[PDB]
Amino acid sequence: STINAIVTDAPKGGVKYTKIDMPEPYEAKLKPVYIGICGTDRGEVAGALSFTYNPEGENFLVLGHEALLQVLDVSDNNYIKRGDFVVPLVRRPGKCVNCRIGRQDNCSIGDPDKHEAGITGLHGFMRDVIYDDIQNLVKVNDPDLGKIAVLTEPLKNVMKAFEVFDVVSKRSIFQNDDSTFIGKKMVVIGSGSEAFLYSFVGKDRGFDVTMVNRHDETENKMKMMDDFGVGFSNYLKDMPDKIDLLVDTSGDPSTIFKFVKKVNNNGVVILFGFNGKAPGYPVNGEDIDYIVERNITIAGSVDAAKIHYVQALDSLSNWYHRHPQTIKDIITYEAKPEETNIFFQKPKGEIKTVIKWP
Amino acid sequence: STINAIVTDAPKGGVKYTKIDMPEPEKYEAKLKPVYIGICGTDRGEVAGALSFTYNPEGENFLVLGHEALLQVLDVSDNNYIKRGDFVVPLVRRPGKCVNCRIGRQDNCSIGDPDKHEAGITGLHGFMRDVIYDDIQNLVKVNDPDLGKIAVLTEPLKNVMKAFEVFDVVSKRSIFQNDDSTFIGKKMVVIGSGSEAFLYSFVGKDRGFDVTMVNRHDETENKMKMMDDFGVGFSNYLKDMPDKIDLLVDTSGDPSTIFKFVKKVNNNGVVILFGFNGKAPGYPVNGEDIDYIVERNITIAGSVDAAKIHYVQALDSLSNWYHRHPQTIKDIITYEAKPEETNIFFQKPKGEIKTVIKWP
Amino acid sequence: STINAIVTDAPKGGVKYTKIDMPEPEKYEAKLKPVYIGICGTDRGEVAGALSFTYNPEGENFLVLGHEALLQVLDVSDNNYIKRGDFVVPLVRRPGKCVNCRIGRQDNCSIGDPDKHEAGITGLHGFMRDVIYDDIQNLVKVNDPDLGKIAVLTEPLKNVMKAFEVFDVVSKRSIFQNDDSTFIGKKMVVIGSGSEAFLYSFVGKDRGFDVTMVNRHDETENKMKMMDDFGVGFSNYLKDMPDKIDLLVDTSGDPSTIFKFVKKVNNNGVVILFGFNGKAPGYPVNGEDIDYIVERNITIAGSVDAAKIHYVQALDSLSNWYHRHPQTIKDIITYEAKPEETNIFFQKPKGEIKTVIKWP
Amino acid sequence: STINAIVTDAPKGGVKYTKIDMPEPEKYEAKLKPVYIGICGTDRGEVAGALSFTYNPEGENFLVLGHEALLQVLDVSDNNYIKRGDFVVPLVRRPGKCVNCRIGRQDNCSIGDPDKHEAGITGLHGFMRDVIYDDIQNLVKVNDPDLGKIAVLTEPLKNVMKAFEVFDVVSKRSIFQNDDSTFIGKKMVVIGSGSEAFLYSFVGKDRGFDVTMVNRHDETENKMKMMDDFGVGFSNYLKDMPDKIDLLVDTSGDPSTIFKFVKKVNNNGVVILFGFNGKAPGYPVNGEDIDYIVERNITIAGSVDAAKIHYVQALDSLSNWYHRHPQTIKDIITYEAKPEETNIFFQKPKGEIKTVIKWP
Ligand SMILES: NC(=O)c1ccc[n+]([C@@H]2O[C@H](COP(=O)([O-])OP(=O)(O)OC[C@H]3O[C@@H](n4cnc5c(N)ncnc54)[C@H](OP(=O)(O)O)[C@@H]3O)[C@@H](O)[C@H]2O)c1
Ligand SMILES: NC(=O)c1ccc[n+]([C@@H]2O[C@H](COP(=O)([O-])OP(=O)(O)OC[C@H]3O[C@@H](n4cnc5c(N)ncnc54)[C@H](OP(=O)(O)O)[C@@H]3O)[C@@H](O)[C@H]2O)c1
Ligand SMILES: NC(=O)c1ccc[n+]([C@@H]2O[C@H](COP(=O)([O-])OP(=O)(O)OC[C@H]3O[C@@H](n4cnc5c(N)ncnc54)[C@H](OP(=O)(O)O)[C@@H]3O)[C@@H](O)[C@H]2O)c1
Ligand SMILES: NC(=O)c1ccc[n+]([C@@H]2O[C@H](COP(=O)([O-])OP(=O)(O)OC[C@H]3O[C@@H](n4cnc5c(N)ncnc54)[C@H](OP(=O)(O)O)[C@@H]3O)[C@@H](O)[C@H]2O)c1
Ligand SMILES: [Zn+2]
Ligand SMILES: [Zn+2]
Ligand SMILES: [Zn+2]
Ligand SMILES: [Zn+2]
Repeated sequence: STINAIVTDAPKGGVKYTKIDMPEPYEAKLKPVYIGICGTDRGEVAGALSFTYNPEGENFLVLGHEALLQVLDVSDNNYIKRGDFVVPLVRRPGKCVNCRIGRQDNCSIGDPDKHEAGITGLHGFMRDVIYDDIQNLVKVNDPDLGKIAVLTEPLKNVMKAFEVFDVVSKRSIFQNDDSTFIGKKMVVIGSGSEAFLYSFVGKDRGFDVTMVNRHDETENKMKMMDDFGVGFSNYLKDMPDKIDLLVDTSGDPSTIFKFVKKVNNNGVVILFGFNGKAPGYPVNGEDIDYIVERNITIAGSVDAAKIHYVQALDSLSNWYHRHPQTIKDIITYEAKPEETNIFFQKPKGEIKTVIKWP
Repeated sequence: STINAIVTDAPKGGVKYTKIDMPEPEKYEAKLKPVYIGICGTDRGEVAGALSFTYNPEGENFLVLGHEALLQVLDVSDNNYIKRGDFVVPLVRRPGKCVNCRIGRQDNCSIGDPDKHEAGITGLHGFMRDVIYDDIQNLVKVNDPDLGKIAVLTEPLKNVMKAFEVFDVVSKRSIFQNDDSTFIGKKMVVIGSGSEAFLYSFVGKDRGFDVTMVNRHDETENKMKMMDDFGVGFSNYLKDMPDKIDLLVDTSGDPSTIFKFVKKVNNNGVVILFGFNGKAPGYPVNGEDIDYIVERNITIAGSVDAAKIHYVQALDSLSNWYHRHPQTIKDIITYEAKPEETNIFFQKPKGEIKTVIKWP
Repeated sequence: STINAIVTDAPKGGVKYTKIDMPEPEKYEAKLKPVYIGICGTDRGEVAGALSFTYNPEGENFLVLGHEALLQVLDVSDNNYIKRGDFVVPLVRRPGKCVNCRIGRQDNCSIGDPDKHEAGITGLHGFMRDVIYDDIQNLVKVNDPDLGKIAVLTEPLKNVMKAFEVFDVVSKRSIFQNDDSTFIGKKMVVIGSGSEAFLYSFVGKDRGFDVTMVNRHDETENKMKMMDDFGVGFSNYLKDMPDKIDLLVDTSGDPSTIFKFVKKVNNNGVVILFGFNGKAPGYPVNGEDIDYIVERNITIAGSVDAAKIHYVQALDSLSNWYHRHPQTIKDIITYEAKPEETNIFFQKPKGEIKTVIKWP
Repeated sequence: STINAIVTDAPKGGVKYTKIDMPEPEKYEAKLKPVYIGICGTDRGEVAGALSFTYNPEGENFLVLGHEALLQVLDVSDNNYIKRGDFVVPLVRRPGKCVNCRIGRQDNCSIGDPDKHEAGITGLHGFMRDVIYDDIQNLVKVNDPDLGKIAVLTEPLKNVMKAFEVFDVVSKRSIFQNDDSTFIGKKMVVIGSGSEAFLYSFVGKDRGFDVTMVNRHDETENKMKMMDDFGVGFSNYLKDMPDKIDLLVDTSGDPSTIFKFVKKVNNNGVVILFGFNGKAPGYPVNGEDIDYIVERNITIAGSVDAAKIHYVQALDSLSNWYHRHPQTIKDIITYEAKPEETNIFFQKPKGEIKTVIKWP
């Protein structure tokens, strides 16, 4: 069958909205409503990522992994039906001990055990028709969420990261002697989509949060943060210290390690940003000593499990029913598929750009 | 009252064996003398003026050295745990008031200095002196009569036990084990081949890991045969770099070496930073090294000191080891100095693994 | 100062809405009044003289009732957290000195009474009185101005939050989730249809469970609309006994009902014991009942009270629930009685879920 | 081909030492013979026909008995772990397909029969036969050569090691330790005085508990002496019941003894249900018993079987125990039988702790 789709030739690069031949084999058939894009989609189009590739036999890869889909047809089951809106899983499991319990996000082997829709050998979701198995679909249960549900994928990564935070913070009593997180200080390096999502969950877990960047911020972003009780600071003018939770979305060694030197005893550092091109920063013996004497834990986190998608939907609902303006304002452009230039340049004031599908 | 003691002037430096005046409380829970006291690089750095965070106890102009002690009880008030003549290992770190210190987890102090303090290091006299008074709660009883001087290894080993606790905690972030539930075939690499590295390596094997110590030069045949007695491999890494590492521990304190081995860590791997050296040269960590850590769900954890429970675990291990491999355990202690030989704080004996002081 | 307060004579019984002398205490940080106060079986059990463990404060001959409180700050010394006028829920359980109380986890007190004490229950005055003195630490600020009277539900919800904490701890003994990592179709059964049941059921739902409340009789259609509204089922187990349970929470305190539901619990099931009734008759647990528990690796966990942090989460859940289902959450508070109406303590408003007192 | 075996007709019962055909399957990784095989209450139950969940392997009329085994490798495919002549302990429980089985945690099978199977008990042949074929992954290598026959205690001891893992998981709900981080003075009581109670106590002591076994009659001086060597106490609870219990382990399966000891358990106390007996009579549990559990945040966890890692842990402890107290470990083995003495399944030669079969 012939259908419309946004494809790349991974890892060589390029993007075209075009026609392709997708035949059927499956438990469910779906179509897109919205599909977000992130740095990775752009990295794929730029040919900056060596780990991506087309599915076996084929010479293109359908882009798109941040999806909100609609069930057109479905097998016989007690969980979803025609008309239901769903978020598909990006990462699908291999055979390892972690994959086989639904924690492909903690895949013990890496590629080629696990695979990612739109990224590694699995067609993405920017195409008219999509076949899948029921278990790779997560039901949206809040009817008022609508398009905001497209933020699930970016948000699940945050929920897994926070899982990892909950795990490693058990090495000591991380809380105050009154049992709470009151006055505990979170700092998020960066002020884009992911940082925004980190900051909001942080707020829900009870931290005082403060996003940060190497420049002032738009009045758009500034107001959003205030709406969620989230501070901001240009670190070139006012450097925070005494940090209990450091989360990095920059990927820049120089910036990560300068903030690490502000981390409190028993502080946790979450590394989350890719930046393969970031310049090297010289980590010295004094830096190591600082980490050791303070029992600091630095943890890299990638992707997440199905359960985290569920958690993410629930949080989007709650935040939507309390600050709907600010949540809507996360999405900063909605785009036609033909508008393939969004993969090459960042619109003005972008936070999250999405593609509205016809 | 007047006693002999080995002292310094922290943080300035220097060392001397000498007479000093110390209080002689009539009221105390326990009164002890030292039998053996270990030295480590912190002692040597104290004495060389290399450590700036060390200080003398309030209103005093010396600091008695020594935090690795094996002591004997001279006298003690009625209690259910220890009595005159028993051997004990004293806690180094003493609790402040924070949430962690109040539960006996000062090793995880939330403030740092000056909430917690360490014997012979920060604001509290150490154990190289004729007489020592303490509370019972701060003493760990050696329950193995056969251990003798081996028990002086309790302090450097408890650091290892806490570090492995850190490992147990953080490795709960995914299934670390094989699909048969075990650690069989999991690979531990320990940067360094000194006494801390030996102790890490041995606990590693007890935990079921395949273990290899590594250094930037070949090792003595004695060390080699020690490693070989315990099933521990060695590798001069300039001739063959270990790869595919599940648990990596560093005792060097050296960035270049740390980050070089990080790049060989598997998915879900754990890196423990334990060593430190403030003089260590910088190493450029780039975006590529960050990504590597991220995409692998790697955890990098600093670990310092340990809790009293780790002292008990340490003693149990030293005893298990000694009753299996008595010789190689004895060979950890490579020199028994007298307190007059204060040059051991300056010059390392030849073939040093662990040097100790046999107190008069 | 003379003030209005409803009091009792712990443990013996009875209640008056009367004046009492409430002096200004020697040291305190905040002065407060009540806005609303919830009531539960325990208050009704104190009035009936049905609790041997309660007692009046030291020296005094009366106990102010009321532990389920919403309060307003009349005055408070300057701090970063609360201002005059703010609304707060006060902690019921106050810390002693054990290793758990000193960290803010007096809910897990290691000693029991007299280490911890509970406002309105165990040597401490409850909140049904015109003026209240307290420290800031023991107050939980409402940060959602929309919540209003719903915030008086924080106390009963707090207990449920702790219990889900206990479930998250003990359920780590094995993989409780499906092989997709979720709880989809895991079955929670709650014994009971009272206020605590509903609160368990709603949290159950936020955790991903399929939830069914149960009882030995049908339920009023106000209850069935609330249930249906949150997606919670109901079943009368005399006509339809649920089977195959993954999480069983009892709010009844009735042995025989407990142990008959335990026999429907699956491998790796968790049983939370929460409700209590000292009057309930004995069910004869036999060799098989135990065998059933053992072979399935079931965990039966008793849970009492909660920590401050759980008050904070309780308040956050109510906020979420209120902005999603404002009417069903409002529908929980079935009566706003007056201090004067000291009959509530004795009789139950017809089809009560939660009875509150609007304080003048 | 023809081999000797001891067999039952599960679940009917009976026992016989006889000849069976054992074909050499097409492909296998390992061929083994038994050296020693232990017997437990389960074997006696099987033979007695008292266990209705037991069954022969599909389309066979008999079931080879025996799950506590120590075997030697006759032949194995080349691999890096074991080789011919190596001694091993084979896994009793073999995995099915559920989320726990597939990660090597069949001991926590989410389904039970017939997902998981158990050698000698459920549809898989046991170890009392001349020849046994297995896969490597299912064998746990004995690394200490001095152990000898003592290594046959692995299987009963791995049950204990998993139950201590359950304890470690559940006791995270609060601070279970003293405020010095230790288990000093924490009280362990173990109901029963048989093989399992002894191994529970020894582990108990290694974890730092004060341990007391209890039974409802005095014990032979063989047993008492052994307790004494490991610093474990005993009490006939008819005469004297321990109180103030922090960890309670039951090996009786008897409700009345269980619940009577539950009412001695401290706040944050843990109870392990492990013993089972379907013939044990009912004992009334009332509202006030439930209430006692609730108010103390007690946890009651049933535990069955263990994972492969727990077999490896068991072997490590048996070594540690053997090099400290060789004579006393040997004494746990109280009778060595020849295969023709099938009497041991019906009558337990008195003074019994562990009866074993030496395979000729
Ligand atoms: N680990 C995972 O599972 C996973 C999954 C998806 C994406 N990611 C990564 O997560 C990162 C963040 O996602 P995103 O969608 O938020 O990306 P984004 O929208 O491009 O935002 C990146 C943020 O980092 C800021 N930044 C760059 N250099 C900085 C510095 N020196 N100091 C402070 N801030 C700095 C950027 O600011 P300006 O734009 O204002 O310069 C921007 O705010 C991306 O790098 C992506 O690689 C990770
Ligand atoms: N966190 C804590 O609780 C704690 C407590 C005490 C001490 N420490 C630290 O732990 C470290 C080790 O303790 P230790 O007593 O075992 O001291 P040590 O014997 O001096 O150990 C240092 C080891 O590291 C080796 N090394 C140095 N640079 C290296 C490199 N680039 N590559 C590989 N190996 C290298 C040394 O070899 P050579 O001798 O051949 O150069 C030596 O084997 C010290 O740094 C100390 O500062 C930490
Ligand atoms: N652990 C703690 O920290 C804590 C704190 C506060 C309260 N509690 C206990 O929590 C329990 C519930 O609190 P609550 O405020 O919800 O009181 P509640 O409204 O009385 O709830 C009790 C529920 O149990 C039902 N029930 C009684 N007997 C039953 C049986 N045999 N089978 C099935 N269901 C039965 C009742 O139904 P009917 O009304 O139809 O009889 C009622 O729905 C009380 O026992 C209280 O003592 C515990
Ligand atoms: N994974 C599991 O959950 C698992 C695995 C294997 C075995 N088991 C069970 O674990 C138990 C122990 O194993 P074992 O091999 O040690 O069996 P065992 O030697 O028969 O031990 C049972 C002990 O309980 C004592 N006893 C019986 N009734 C008692 C009572 N009312 N009060 C106090 N003590 C009482 C017995 O005393 P006398 O012998 O002097 O009567 C004996 O010491 C058995 O019940 C068996 O069913 C469980
Ligand atoms: Zn995998
Ligand atoms: Zn502290
Ligand atoms: Zn307490
Ligand atoms: Zn299974």
